Amino acid sequence: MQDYTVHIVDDEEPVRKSLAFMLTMNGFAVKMHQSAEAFLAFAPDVRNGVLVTDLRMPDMSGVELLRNLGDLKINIPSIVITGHGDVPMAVEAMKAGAVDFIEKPFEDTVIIEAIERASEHLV
Repeated sequence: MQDYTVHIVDDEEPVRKSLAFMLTMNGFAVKMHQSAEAFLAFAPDVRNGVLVTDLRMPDMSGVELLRNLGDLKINIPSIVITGHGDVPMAVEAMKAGAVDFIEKPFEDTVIIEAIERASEHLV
């Protein structure tokens, strides 16, 4: 079995805990990052990790984080959680290289399947 870690970067405190705790209960290794900046600083140290973003403040959406990761010359399979009915965010996430986007609200089974799909991109 592959020992990978799901790295959750969520701006809204409560939502971050909700997703992380839910993944934790399903047996995933999970690490919560307090901010996009914190994750970027940690990114070069990531081995066998999948990234899940739920960034709402347009100051650094998941798309900008993906772009910044690209500049660091680091690739991490990423799922970008997008706003309910937000078409541009989803389109931009896929254009930026996300393995998939997930529009909110989502079922736990759906985000879990996306994360497993993204983990398949790890060597």
